[PDB]
Amino acid sequence: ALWPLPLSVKMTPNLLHLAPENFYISHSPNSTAGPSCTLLEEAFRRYHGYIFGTQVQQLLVSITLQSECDAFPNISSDESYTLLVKEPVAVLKANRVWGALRGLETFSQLVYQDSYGTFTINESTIIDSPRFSHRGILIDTSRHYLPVKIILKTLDAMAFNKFNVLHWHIVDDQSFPYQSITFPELSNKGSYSLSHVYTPNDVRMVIEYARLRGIRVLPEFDTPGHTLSWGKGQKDLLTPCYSLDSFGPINPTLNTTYSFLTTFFKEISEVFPDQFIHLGGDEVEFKCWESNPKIQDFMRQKGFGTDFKKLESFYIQKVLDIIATINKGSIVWQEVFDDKAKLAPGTIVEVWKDSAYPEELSRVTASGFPVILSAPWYLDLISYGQDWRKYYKVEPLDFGGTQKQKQLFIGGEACLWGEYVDATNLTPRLWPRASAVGERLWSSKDVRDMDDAYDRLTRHRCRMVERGIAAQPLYAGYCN
Amino acid sequence: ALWPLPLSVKMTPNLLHLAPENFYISHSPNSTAGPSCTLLEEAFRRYHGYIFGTQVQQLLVSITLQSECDAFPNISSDESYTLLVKEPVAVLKANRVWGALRGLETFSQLVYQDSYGTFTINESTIIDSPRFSHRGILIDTSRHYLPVKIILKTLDAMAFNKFNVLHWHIVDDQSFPYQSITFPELSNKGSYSLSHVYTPNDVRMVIEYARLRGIRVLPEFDTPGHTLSWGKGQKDLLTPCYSLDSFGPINPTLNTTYSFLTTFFKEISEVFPDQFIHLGGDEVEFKCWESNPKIQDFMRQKGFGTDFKKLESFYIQKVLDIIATINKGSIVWQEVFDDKAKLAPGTIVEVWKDSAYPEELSRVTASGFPVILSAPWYLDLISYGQDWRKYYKVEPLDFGGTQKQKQLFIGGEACLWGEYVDATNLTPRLWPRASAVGERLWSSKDVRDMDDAYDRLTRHRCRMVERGIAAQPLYAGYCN
Ligand SMILES: *[C@@H]1O[C@H](CO)[C@@H](O[C@@H]2O[C@H](CO)[C@@H](O)[C@H](O)[C@H]2NC(C)=O)[C@H](O)[C@H]1NC(C)=O
Ligand SMILES: *[C@@H]1O[C@H](CO)[C@@H](O[C@@H]2O[C@H](CO)[C@@H](O)[C@H](O)[C@H]2NC(C)=O)[C@H](O)[C@H]1NC(C)=O
Ligand SMILES: CC(=O)N[C@H]1NC[C@H](CO)[C@H](O)[C@@H]1O
Ligand SMILES: CC(=O)N[C@H]1NC[C@H](CO)[C@H](O)[C@@H]1O
Repeated sequence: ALWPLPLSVKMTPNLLHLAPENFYISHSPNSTAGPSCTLLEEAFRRYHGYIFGTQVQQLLVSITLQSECDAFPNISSDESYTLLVKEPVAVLKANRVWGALRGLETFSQLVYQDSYGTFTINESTIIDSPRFSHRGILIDTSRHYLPVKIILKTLDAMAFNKFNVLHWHIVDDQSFPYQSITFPELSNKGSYSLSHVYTPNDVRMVIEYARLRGIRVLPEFDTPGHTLSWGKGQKDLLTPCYSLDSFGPINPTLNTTYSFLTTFFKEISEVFPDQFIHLGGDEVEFKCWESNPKIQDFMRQKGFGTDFKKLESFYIQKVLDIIATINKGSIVWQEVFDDKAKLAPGTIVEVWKDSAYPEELSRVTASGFPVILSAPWYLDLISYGQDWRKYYKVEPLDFGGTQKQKQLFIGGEACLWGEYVDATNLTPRLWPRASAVGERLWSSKDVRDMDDAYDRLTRHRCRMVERGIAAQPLYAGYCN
Repeated sequence: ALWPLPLSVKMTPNLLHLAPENFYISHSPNSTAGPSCTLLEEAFRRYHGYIFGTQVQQLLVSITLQSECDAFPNISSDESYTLLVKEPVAVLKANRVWGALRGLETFSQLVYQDSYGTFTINESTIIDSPRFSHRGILIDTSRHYLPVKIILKTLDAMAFNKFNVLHWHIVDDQSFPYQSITFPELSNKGSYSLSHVYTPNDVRMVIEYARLRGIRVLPEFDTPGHTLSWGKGQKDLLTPCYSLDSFGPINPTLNTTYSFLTTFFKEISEVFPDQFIHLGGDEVEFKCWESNPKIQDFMRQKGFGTDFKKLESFYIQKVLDIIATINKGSIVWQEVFDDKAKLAPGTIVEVWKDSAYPEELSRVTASGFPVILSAPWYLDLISYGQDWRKYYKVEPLDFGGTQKQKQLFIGGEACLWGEYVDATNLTPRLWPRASAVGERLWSSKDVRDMDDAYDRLTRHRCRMVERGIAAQPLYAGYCN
């Protein structure tokens, strides 16, 4: 009942037992980590609880290289491990802490209770490492505020599924819950209410809780579109519309805009330790810019004519430069690439439009840019039946291109946009549909047997329910 | 913020206040009901909690006719009431207890807290009665078992929405959780497990909890198809298949079948006090009957040829006769009608197939039968976005027919089939999508303004959340 299915699993028929109050998870004497390693100590304790809730007496955890116990994970973090289940001492070996975390999850999925309640595990050898290094979940806390507790629950479910990136789409048009220290008015005026806000301490808590599970927190502060809430607190930032709505995208002709964004993103570079910041750039509406006389004047001032993609490009290039100056990397939705913005090498492009996405993947990678796929995994787009199968059947590298282009494909994300999602329905909608994407992103390309996937996923889903994650059914049946 | 919108609402600008520990709901001196009326006493207490959780000091409740306080509701129950909100004593007047229950819900929807927390209500006069008398929710406890507590929660949400029928699709192919007293093996062998069973006391609890809210419990024991679980405990009931699956529909050639069904339905007539029993009759598969030599012999014995609709008709007519003999009424899915079964006058037909349903409604009613519509309200068939609007826009009487035929349309049901639904996701999936159907079935035909519906429904949904029903969002926003 392994999910995702490990790269290599070899088992024997020899059954071994475990005794809950005489089973300890501890550091191997040769490990680079010890009791000082909070991340491993906390993992040992919570996995002991998950496991239980001829005798294998102990699980020894050996970290081989500098452990990275006090660091934040990044795109290059080594999540490989091996697990040797035998008596009297099983061994989990990993280059780094990140792999040991993954291996503790796998170990917990191997232990089961027989018909008489006896805790049991098969002698086995597992070798495992992920197919892709970027394995994300997008949550949207603007369309609806999500209490910190459900973000923490989502992070727990992510760990059970070996997801390693929380793409936090923190702000958008409808609300601005991010409490900024340098700009207090953004949240004071842009939040749904003063109790629908993420304080600096809420953000640190999420980041740290994520870190303890090997999960990166990727912040998205989408501009120049998707910024209506920003205008409440930052005066003169948005373009006033002459006519359809009242305010449009951020005004890219003003120096106060770039001055504001410089101070703002500098704060973000300090709050969020991840190497990458997602700058957004999706669905920018030009009508408001088109209808504005001052923008029209700016357009002719540098020969952009009536091509507002050049103005969007001009804007996004200035933001990308601000990010590079503060030594962070940038991620961008595909529109930025499609509208001909000049992107510096290393800029990641997230391909989200479902129309000819394989052809988009070829173009991005042929231009030399790293790419992330979310297009066929828009989990907010619900439908009747077993749609997990359609997410599962995606083979992300089925696009035209050389091996060099295929090496630029670094992973993907399951996206849960928030228009129709809040605390009442997030979890059942997310899980186990996102588990399908999790396996496609972790396991080998040839892991695609549908019957076996259904068998393992129904049990994995029951395991999620047992651990307090209200994952919905795949089909008729029951748990226990 | 009324939902469903009452027939007639007239308000003044005069605001009146309420004091939580000096506001009592009590029986008017002329009422036919008093302290002995458990149904009203319990309603007074729970509505006091819902309300609070120049002064109107008291809400007097006057029942005009024999109250029916100790009875079960039926299709003809009078749910009309008037509500006069004034100082110092507001008055709720109703012919029967059923209307007072509806009026207590409406009264609770009129009370609100101003910006300073002051409990407030407008002086007003409401006259109200339902457009249709059958307003149902179908739950499916076979595809997944539902704990009694979530059935009780569903009944609470039903009351908030003025639904009055719980269509309990209790058994089906996948499991038989109904614990039968006369046939203990049905559940012992057919349930998912022994802890996934509705005991006689569970069933009484549901029925009584429903009664206290003016809700009828309509049991469905679907035959001859949808009976795989029945065969585990009742040997020789199902037809053995020669070849696609193992067992097919109930065997209608054996006297042991009708003997079993006679004893079985007699027990059902005693357990479920509602006048109607839903006999099902949907999706009967003939291949198994076609492949069976003994059935083939029976087919030629009375000249049915190769027309298995005649065998289905023969079977269903014998069951309908068993129900009539025990003095209950029958409800049947449309297939029974479409396949030319001879139905006695009074048999209700439930139109569920989405293909040309208006033409089905004309045929059924032209044949003189009462009809219930569920076709466009299959809430298990989820999709992206505001699908509440499509359920809301249905005008059920838009079919061809005379006024006599239109008087045979007695109501409808929102159906939540269970293939993909259990305790983890039932409530958010059900509510507030079912609220759309609730208004269409309660309120006037001309109540269709979409903007006003969205305004009242987002607030009604927030009210459901406040009362512990985890109803999902309609769109971006927040509650409180
Ligand atoms: C883990 O160990 C068990 C017990 O040996 C394996 O189970 C059985 O396999 C044997 C022979 O392969 C059969 O004779 C038994 O009927 C199986 N079950 C029982 C009750 O012992 C199981 O296959 C092992 N897991 C794997 C995948 O290697
Ligand atoms: C219930 O009473 C209130 C208070 O009188 C009504 O509210 C206002 O309507 C008056 C005139 O119609 C306006 O001057 C106010 O601006 C409104 N609000 C406030 C703050 O008083 C309300 O309309 C009444 N409800 C209905 C539908 O009759
Ligand atoms: C990058 C992106 O996806 N932008 C938007 N596109 C549609 C989504 C709903 O499916 C959300 O509205 C989201 O904000
Ligand atoms: C009357 C009826 O609806 N029969 C079936 N039809 C399809 C449903 C799923 O949408 C359920 O399987 C249900 O049992």
